[PDB]
Amino acid sequence: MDVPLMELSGRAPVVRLHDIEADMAAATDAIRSQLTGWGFMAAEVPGIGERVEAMMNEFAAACRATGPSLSDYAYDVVPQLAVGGTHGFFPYNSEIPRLANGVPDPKEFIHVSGAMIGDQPPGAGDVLRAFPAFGTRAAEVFDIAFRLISLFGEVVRGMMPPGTPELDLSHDATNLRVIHYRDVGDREVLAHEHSGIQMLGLQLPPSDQGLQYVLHDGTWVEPVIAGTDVVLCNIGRMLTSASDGRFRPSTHRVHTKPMPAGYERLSSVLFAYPQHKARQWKMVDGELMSLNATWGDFIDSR
Ligand SMILES: [Cl-]
Ligand SMILES: [Fe+2]
Repeated sequence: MDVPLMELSGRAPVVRLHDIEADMAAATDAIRSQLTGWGFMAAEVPGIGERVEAMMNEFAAACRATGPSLSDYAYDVVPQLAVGGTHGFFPYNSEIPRLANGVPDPKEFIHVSGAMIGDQPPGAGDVLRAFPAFGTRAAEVFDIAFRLISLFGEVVRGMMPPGTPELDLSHDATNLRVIHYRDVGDREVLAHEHSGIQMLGLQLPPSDQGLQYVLHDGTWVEPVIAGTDVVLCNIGRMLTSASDGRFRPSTHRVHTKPMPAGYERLSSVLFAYPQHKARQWKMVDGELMSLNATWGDFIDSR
């Protein structure tokens, strides 16, 4: 094939959730080598695959439900933070599609923010009350993902100059995206090459192969992650900026093969953000430069 498989199961460092700090400390030298060698990071987290599979299966069931209805919790009827991104359900619109950088987006998806988990603003939690099986599992997977991604952030911070501050990822600003690809038709590409705007992304094991990453030399590879306990950690463009371009964004894409009549591909990813209101910073010429612009301004800039 043009794109080789990249085996990680039995190869990436093992990080037990009941043991996450000690195991991330032990894994740190290997994870640094991944970021340097590949441009993205990986850990095997025993048991995470079945927790994520269960959560995504409840999301799929919530997408098919005829009362309550996930469409009743579309982002345009969900209370939104005054300062923040948009949480709630993003329906697939077959007449005027949502565009991902100009390209129709073949999915319906939900953003479960740390704010939403806490019912912030009041009523944002309504979807988690309407679909409690999903809601409990989404909060479970959000929390596991936020603990893992926070410790990947410490690995990256550790590689940067002394004086690099804590990334200070914001629980409430951080979003778990849960995806149900649909209306795929003859598409081979579900998502063209891109990176996340935010600090870090944590790719949880998807239902199907097809997520691909580019290596430093421009070689595209396909991590073996479907059905696994492997998580991938992505550099987002806020950290590329904070690092003065040392760590490029972990550019990736999603391809697929033909699958049965409306076979349900599912995927979930944690997007970790700092506080929108907080000032930017960058490590420039070996030490911290404080910026006037905020992390919110960074997002608005694009
Ligand atoms: Cl992304
Ligand atoms: Fe992505």
